[PDB]
Amino acid sequence: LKSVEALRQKGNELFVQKDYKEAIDAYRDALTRLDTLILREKPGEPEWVELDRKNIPLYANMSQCYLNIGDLHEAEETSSEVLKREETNEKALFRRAKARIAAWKLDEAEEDLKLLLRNHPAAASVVAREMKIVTERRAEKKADSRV
Repeated sequence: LKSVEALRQKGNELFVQKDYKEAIDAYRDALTRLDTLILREKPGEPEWVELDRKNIPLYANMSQCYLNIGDLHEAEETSSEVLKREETNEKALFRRAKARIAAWKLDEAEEDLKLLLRNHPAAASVVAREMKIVTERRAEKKADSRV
């Protein structure tokens, strides 16, 4: 349980040095231990939840690492894990949008940014900026097919 905190902390160290591959392997290992600790608890009970909340920082940190590296599927997947637990999480929605956008999943990047803006009104300008990328990318893709 403090073996996991330690590895979170190690991942966080690697992250701030732009050494993202290893950040992931550290976070992925914190995830593995934390799982074994969850499998022991009675499922769904309050003790389960509080052990399970600890996944959130780990998947959040990791999704950015994945983003930072070009792993769009995983970036999206790990961000989705935050979103499973915190539906309107600002950072998770943003990151998933960024993943989706880069992935050409444009309807869906738009859903996220709308949801972002709906729950986080001060995300305005950041949302404006990415909706701009979406909305023109939809112009490229759909003049690329009327060629």
